[PDB]
Amino acid sequence: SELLVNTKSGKVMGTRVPVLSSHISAFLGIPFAEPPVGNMRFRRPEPKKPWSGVWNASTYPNNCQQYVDEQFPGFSGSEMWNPNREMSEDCLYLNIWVPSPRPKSTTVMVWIYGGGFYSGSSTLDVYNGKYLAYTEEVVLVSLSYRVGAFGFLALHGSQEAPGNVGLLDQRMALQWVHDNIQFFGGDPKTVTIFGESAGGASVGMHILSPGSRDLFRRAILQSGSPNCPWASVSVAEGRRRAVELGRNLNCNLNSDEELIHCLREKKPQELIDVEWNVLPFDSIFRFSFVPVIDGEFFPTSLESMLNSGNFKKTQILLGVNKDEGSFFLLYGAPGFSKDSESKISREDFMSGVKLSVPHANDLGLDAVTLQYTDWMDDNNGIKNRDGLDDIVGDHNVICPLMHFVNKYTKFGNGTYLYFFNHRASNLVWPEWMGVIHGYEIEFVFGLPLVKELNYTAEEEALSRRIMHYWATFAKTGNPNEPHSQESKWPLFTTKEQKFIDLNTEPMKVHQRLRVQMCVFWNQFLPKLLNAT
Amino acid sequence: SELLVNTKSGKVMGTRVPVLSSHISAFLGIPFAEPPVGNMRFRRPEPKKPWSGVWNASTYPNNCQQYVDEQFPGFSGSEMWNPNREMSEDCLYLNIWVPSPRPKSTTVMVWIYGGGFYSGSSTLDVYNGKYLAYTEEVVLVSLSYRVGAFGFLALHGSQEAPGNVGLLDQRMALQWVHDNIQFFGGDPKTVTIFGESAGGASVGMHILSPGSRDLFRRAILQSGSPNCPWASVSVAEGRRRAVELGRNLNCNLNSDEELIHCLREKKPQELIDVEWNVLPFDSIFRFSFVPVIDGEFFPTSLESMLNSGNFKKTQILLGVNKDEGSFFLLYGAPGFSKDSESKISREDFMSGVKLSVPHANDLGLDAVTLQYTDWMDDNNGIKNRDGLDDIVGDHNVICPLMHFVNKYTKFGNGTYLYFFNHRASNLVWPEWMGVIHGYEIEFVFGLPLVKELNYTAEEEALSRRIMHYWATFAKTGNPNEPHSQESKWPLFTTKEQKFIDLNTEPMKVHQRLRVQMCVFWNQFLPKLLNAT
Ligand SMILES: *[C@@H]1O[C@H](CO)[C@@H](O[C@@H]2O[C@H](CO)[C@@H](O[C@@H]3O[C@H](CO)[C@@H](O)[C@H](O[C@H]4O[C@H](CO)[C@@H](O)[C@H](O)[C@@H]4O)[C@@H]3O)[C@H](O)[C@H]2NC(C)=O)[C@H](O)[C@H]1NC(C)=O
Ligand SMILES: *[C@@H]1O[C@H](CO)[C@@H](O[C@@H]2O[C@H](CO)[C@@H](O[C@@H]3O[C@H](CO)[C@@H](O)[C@H](O[C@H]4O[C@H](CO)[C@@H](O)[C@H](O)[C@@H]4O)[C@@H]3O)[C@H](O)[C@H]2NC(C)=O)[C@H](O)[C@H]1NC(C)=O
Ligand SMILES: N[C@@H](Cc1c[nH]c2ccccc12)C(=O)NCCCCCCNc1c2c(nc3cc(Cl)ccc13)CCCC2
Ligand SMILES: N[C@@H](Cc1c[nH]c2ccccc12)C(=O)NCCCCCCNc1c2c(nc3cc(Cl)ccc13)CCCC2
Ligand SMILES: *[C@@H]1O[C@H](CO[C@@H]2O[C@@H](C)[C@@H](O)[C@@H](O)[C@@H]2O)[C@@H](O)[C@H](O)[C@H]1NC(C)=O
Repeated sequence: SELLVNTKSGKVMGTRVPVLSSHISAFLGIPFAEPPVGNMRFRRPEPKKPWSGVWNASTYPNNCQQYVDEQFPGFSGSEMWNPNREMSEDCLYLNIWVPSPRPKSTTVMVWIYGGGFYSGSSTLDVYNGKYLAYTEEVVLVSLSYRVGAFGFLALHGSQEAPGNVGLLDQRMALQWVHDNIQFFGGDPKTVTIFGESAGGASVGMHILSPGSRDLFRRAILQSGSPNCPWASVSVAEGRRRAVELGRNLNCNLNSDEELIHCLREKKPQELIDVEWNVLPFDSIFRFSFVPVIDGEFFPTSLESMLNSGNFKKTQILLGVNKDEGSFFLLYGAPGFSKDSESKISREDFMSGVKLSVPHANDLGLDAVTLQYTDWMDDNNGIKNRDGLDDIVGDHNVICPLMHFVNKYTKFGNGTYLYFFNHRASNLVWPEWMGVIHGYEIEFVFGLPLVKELNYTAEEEALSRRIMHYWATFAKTGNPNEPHSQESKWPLFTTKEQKFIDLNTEPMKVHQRLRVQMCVFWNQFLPKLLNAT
Repeated sequence: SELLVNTKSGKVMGTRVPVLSSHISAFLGIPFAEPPVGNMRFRRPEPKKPWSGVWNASTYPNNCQQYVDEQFPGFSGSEMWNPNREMSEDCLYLNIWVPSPRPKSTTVMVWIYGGGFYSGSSTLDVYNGKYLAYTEEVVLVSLSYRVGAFGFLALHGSQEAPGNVGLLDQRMALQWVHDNIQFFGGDPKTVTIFGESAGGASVGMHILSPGSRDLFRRAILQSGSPNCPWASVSVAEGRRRAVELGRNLNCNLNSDEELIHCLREKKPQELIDVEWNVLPFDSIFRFSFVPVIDGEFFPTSLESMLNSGNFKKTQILLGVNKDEGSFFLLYGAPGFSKDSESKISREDFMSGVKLSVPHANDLGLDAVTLQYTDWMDDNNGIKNRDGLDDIVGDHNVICPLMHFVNKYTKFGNGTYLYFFNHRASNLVWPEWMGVIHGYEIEFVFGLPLVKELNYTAEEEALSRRIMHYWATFAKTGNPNEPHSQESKWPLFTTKEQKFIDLNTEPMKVHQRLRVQMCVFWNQFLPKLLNAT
């Protein structure tokens, strides 16, 4: 049968799924590691002990234990991101969508979910790999990994909670793909990893980590980069938070051995309930448990690694959305709300700024405010709203991504850069939020092809055009077809720094993506804070 | 006779001078103080001992001892600013242009020359008071004052060189006008002081100094303000330079009494020859001997005086030219020259910046460079040239003037603000220099009325229009005629900060003159340098 597959872990049985007047195969919830339960909460993952018999992979696995957004109960725009299955600590599985008939040795795409390292699910509707699998004849995998404290509690020195274990979950799934994807028609030497937000940063982290580089061929990074200020902490900061988490559960803090035991005794919701109370600053776009710079997974600081060329040299394709900041301002900044235009008083602007740049002193906060205020018109509430949207997006996503790109491009084998600025016609979030963190994903996964979802024709076109760039790039390391008669996404070079915007208009090429602001965030502001 | 006049100092005899198909009276070189020669070099001025007999005031007096520009020997554009009479330490005189027939009690305008407190002459062609006297039926006075070390060597504590004595020369001339101008038809209670550059700052200084406030009624400040960073130093900095000047003439530096004696023994050119070698920084738009903040002439710091309202409350009219920086860049910055377009390499830009902001550390220099560089286009030599022109103008003239205006306007009785941006059609300096420091003066003094000088008709019109604003303002404290049917120069208010541009176009009103840059120079940058 097309749906029975023998792998080095055991036989698996998939399921035939419909997709756009046709059908394909899917293998859902295949285990790649031992459950990380009990005395193994916080531990490195162990490889899954192989099974005799037939693993029923006809239905999605559990999502990992995570915080669940109840800010807009019922609202599709927010629930679409929440777990759609029972949560459990038993959650390390992957899902595979394979063309029909099964190919022999086609391109593989492995999706790594975002969600700030504290949430995410491999099983969400907007991550359904079938439209991509089917339209580009690729094998589309999506893995899962432990988020929150479960994935990222770091007590450096201990082996019981060494930190980074969620990145190790991802790595193990990548090992498994390397070792088994051929049984499904996949070419293990044309594996592309791709990801959004923390997934984007994850991908970049796998490019940096020596122990992950050999497991894949190329990378796509969407709206995330491993050097993002939210994406990692020092081992000391990790420790501080591990401990501080202890204190909120009246735990014994006298040794690592003592704390971890105490933390392992707790129910999962008891950890989720107090996870946000360990952040050292009142802040947005900061997350409690995240990768740590340990000297194991990351042998030195990211910045030193990037200067010296210590990373996988290959092709990458990456970029950003127009209004990355809006989602976090909505959820965490005073003045902003879903059902108004959220025009913003001076006073709430300055509140915004302090929240957006938490590590900054008063001189720093002034420098940021000077950069982003039109002083001819300092009480326009649209301008203050839009200016804060830009501050958050620039500081957290765009400028760090641009810094990664420029450093990568000195040593790599080709870089392709996009700026996604299309607001979907059927978006249910308000207009002021613009082109939002995460809303390119649905184009990448082909959802505008499903008539019932109410995209325009131009939007179906753009999705097809993007699915092709992604798949073609994953196949050849270039998103352009060889001699096509459409216009060419130029390569990004150190000298000229070209990129394209992705939307329904005729493709347009520009150069030096947000360079004015990024010189501020990447050169000036850091200098300013070092001196003071 | 119309040309014989009895004053409290003696009888004076003027001279009938032609002006535009008519004639008027002029009294040139009337002494207002004892020569400041010998044991009186560096001293407070003493009032001129009255004379019996008739003082021949038919010809211009000597100009004061000053440095003489030989950068462009023969070139009209530069020689027009140099002394046109024998220089001497005997130089404290004034000049008076009176309508024919002599009026009884008309408005008086007293001009104070600029030239960085180190040069200037009351007798230059471009300061000929006759066109104004005649066209607006005002009595136009122009005084003179000691520049350089002669005017400004400050050894606080000594009475032999107390500093500020050149400002005291101006004050004495103003005393004399107060006491005698009525004999010439002048109304001593409608005296307007007006000045450019250091003269502008002088005027503002007379508004601040309690001992000068009662001697005049209103003020016009052109491209200068008493808070300009070049316009004054502390008594310690004054001392340091007084001394350092000693050292360059192998003077005995053991006491004030010893140094001054030694400095009084020297010929004037011996002081001029080494005057520039005492500046503490390599710099432009900085001048060696300038007013000092002494607690006598200025009872406290300018900034504290301005916050507390300690100054003359009256009407003022003031403003700036478009390209104030260009003249100093030409004369003192590498890359810039008279006969090319002076496009400017990155490397010469950064040299520019260091020169323009001499008191600044490296973090400061970065902050300035960030503010003024288009990072999309960081090798456009026109943009780097123009950006440096703006840095110098903004930091030295515009932003300090704007800070003065906003502080004055909280406590004063009306403020009128202009932005002069007309490039004269017959300018002999190159185009890149733009609208240059000092080149509104010729409009204010009516030179575009003389056919032989080659102004267009539109330029004659603008000059008439400006002469009228100045004279009407000096007469009533408002530059507008009561019910005229031309458009009104609005008042500058704290709330709305309106100003007009002065040129050949239809008058246009705007608001918040260079406010983006001036928040940088007046708030951010000073904070930045205090913290570091
Ligand atoms: C991604 O990586 C691959 C390689 O890992 C890379 O392809 C390489 O491109 C260069 C282009 O310079 C090729 O180098 C040349 O190859 C020719 C033909 O064999 C040689 O004759 C060349 O030497 C002559 O010409 C040079 C002028 O170009 C002279 O400088 C020289 O003195 C000789 O006269 C030269 O070695 C190279 O062959 C390929 N390699 C492969 C495997 O194709 C590709 O460019 C990379 N892409 C990016 C975007 O970084
Ligand atoms: C694609 O576009 C179409 C057309 O624009 C769109 O169809 C709309 O879908 C919603 C489904 O949510 C329909 O709204 C419901 O209509 C019924 C009958 O009149 C009401 O009872 C419903 O109200 C209940 O639920 C509300 C919460 O939403 C409660 O507030 C309320 O108290 C009730 O319990 C509800 O309004 C809507 O009528 C259609 N419109 C049309 C013209 O068909 C479709 O959803 C789009 N598809 C996608 C996937 O977005
Ligand atoms: N946690 C609170 C504040 C808080 C602080 N302490 C707490 C204690 C208990 C409960 C809450 C708190 C807070 O500010 N949460 C913001 C994060 C909510 C998670 C939703 C993540 N889902 C999204 C995600 C993405 N985009 C989104 C866009 C919008 Cl418009 C909305 C949601 C998106 C893209 C990546 C995947 C997740
Ligand atoms: N003194 C040298 C450098 C120097 C340093 N050390 C020295 C030693 C000896 C000789 C020279 C030096 C220097 O940079 N000088 C610049 C000042 C020259 C004075 C001319 C002042 N005249 C002007 C003045 C004004 N505008 C001008 C516009 C232009 Cl384009 C040209 C001249 C203008 C307006 C106010 C009146 C004076
Ligand atoms: C495999 O399982 C399919 C769906 O599983 C569903 O959930 C599990 C936990 C059970 O409760 C099961 O009864 C549910 O159906 C079944 O539809 C399918 O029949 C099973 N197939 C095979 C080959 O065993």
